[PDB]
Amino acid sequence: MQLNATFYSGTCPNASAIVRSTIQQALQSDTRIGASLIRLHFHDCFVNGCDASILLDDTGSIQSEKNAGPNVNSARGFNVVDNIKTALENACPGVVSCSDVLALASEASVSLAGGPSWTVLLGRRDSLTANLAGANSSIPSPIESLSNITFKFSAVGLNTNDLVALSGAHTFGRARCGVFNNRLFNFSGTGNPDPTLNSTLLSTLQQLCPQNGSASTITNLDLSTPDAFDNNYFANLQSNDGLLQSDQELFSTTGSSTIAIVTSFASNQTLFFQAFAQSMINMGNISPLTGSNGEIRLDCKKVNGS
Ligand code: HEM
Ligand SMILES: [Ca+2]
Ligand SMILES: [Ca+2]
Repeated sequence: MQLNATFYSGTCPNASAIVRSTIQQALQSDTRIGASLIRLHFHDCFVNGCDASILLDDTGSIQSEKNAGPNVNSARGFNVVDNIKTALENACPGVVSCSDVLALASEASVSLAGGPSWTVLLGRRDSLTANLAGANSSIPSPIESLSNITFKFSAVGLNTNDLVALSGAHTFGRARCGVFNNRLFNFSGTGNPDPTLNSTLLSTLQQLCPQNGSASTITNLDLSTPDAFDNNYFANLQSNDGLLQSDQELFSTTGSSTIAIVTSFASNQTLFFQAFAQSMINMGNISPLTGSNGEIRLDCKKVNGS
């Protein structure tokens, strides 16, 4: 059973519209929501495939993924996912799955943010279980080596091209102090700050994230255009303005093939969009539940019958 773009064509003709419409409203009170929703789709596909398992909440038997290191005090926008699901539920009762919902939301979010559009493949069914442990070992960390990070991407089915391109989703969105302050004062026990981090920026961050201050203070992943989906994320890397250690590693790791891909995207926005749109379909195609597998949740937070 293969995913396709006209799967809900006869049952929910305007699904793409409803999703877009809802998000564009949420974007009225939260410019950040665009980047938050796409990340959820990211975290969903890297664990047990794109099955919307990340949306399930804790119950006696379900150990919610929302608690894995990557998600706890980080993942957000679940309330909006429900608003999207509700709209879809009024217009199209029991039709659209939460898995497809996150896939559709990702496209709409990038789109409204000024980014590319792409034919979204639908037909995913919702899982009946979550995977907390797998979320802790399958999702890459910003302090992991470019090597370690590449590996985890191979494990789900994405290559180096998919890596650099999908890393551009950091062109907008936020990140807390705790996920990068390691580069601000004593980087890897050397007594000094990460040398691949621009000097001007470093200072601004040492103030934003003092050694004893809150680890949950946030800043923009892209100091250039915090909410616009453009190719600046890569321009930033060239100036050593990459926020996350994983970000800069894509460009400042001498002798890596990722360097040409980065300079390519920072040089031509069309290429980046094409590659990105491409790598987004690819990630959406990971281990999906189809046919008689999984179900179509009426409420994304729990399994039906619960
Ligand atoms: C290659 C490895 C990656 C690493 C190490 C990584 C790491 C992170 C971290 C640590 C944050 C900040 C979370 C926080 O501070 O609470 C973040 C935010 C974000 N990431 Fe990634 N990320 C990666 C790949 C991706 C991919 C593939 C996408 C999507 C296609 C993505 C989309 C986002 C977005 C849009 C945000 C902002 C979310 C928000 O502002 O709420 N990330 N990422
Ligand atoms: Ca998942
Ligand atoms: Ca941007």
